Amino acid sequence: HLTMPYVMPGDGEVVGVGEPVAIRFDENIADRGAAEKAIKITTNPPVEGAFYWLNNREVRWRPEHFWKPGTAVDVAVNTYGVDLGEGMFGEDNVQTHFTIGDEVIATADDNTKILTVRVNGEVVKSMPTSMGKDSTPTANGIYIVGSRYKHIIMDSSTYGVPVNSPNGYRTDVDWATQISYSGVFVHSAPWSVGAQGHTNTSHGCLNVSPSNAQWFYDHVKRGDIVEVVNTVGGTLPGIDGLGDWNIPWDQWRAGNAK
Ligand SMILES: N[C@@H](CCC[C@@H]([NH3+])C(=O)O)C(=O)O
Repeated sequence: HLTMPYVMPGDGEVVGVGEPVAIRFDENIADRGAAEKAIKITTNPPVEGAFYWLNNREVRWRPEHFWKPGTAVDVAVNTYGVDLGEGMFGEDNVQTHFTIGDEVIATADDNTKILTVRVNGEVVKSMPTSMGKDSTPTANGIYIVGSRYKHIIMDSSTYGVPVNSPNGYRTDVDWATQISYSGVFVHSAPWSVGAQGHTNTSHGCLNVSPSNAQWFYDHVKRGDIVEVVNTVGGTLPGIDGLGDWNIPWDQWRAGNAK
């Protein structure tokens, strides 16, 4: 009958300007209002934010706009002695302190097929890219940078698409930076270097050159932003896991505690 909370980012991490506070619980939360009341967030410099639930075990908190660089954030999840709904009580209290780094926003514009990385507003890299072809397009919107892998296999069956089917794949890639839980990454794609900057050929990922992918891996960090614009796709879902910023502020602020 006890629930354990887990908070991210990790204690002492430096994260980008898009990183939300995330609190996950190992059990479904019956009284979201009680959970929100138990979570205290302090920021310096102080900024307004609000809670929004991504599913039955995970709540997020962010400001209306991306964090200012240098912001220090303290999170206190005080669920000991708190009835989180239906007599499920917090197993413990949990705290985290984190800081915001430089503002790094990389914009991939399907009109030019270039992914341009800006650091505190200045262009530092312009990479030709090949995004999702028209039958398997990359969604537009704001994506938060998640984990980074020097090598991994992306397998479409993770996402309910059989590897044997027309949009299926089981693909080894180097220098892969995850930007959605729906399976978009920026990664090395030596097989699409001809097409990069000209033609979209992927199932949704942002293919770039091996040197550009390794540069991205080396220089972009969790919470940095990639914004995709002008593709033939829809918009990344606000509840993706890394698509929080696609939910308009008025809806986020209003919340869904019920
Ligand atoms: N394999 C393609 C893109 C990955 C597919 C992914 N975005 C998805 O959500 O289906 C490529 O990298 O060339």
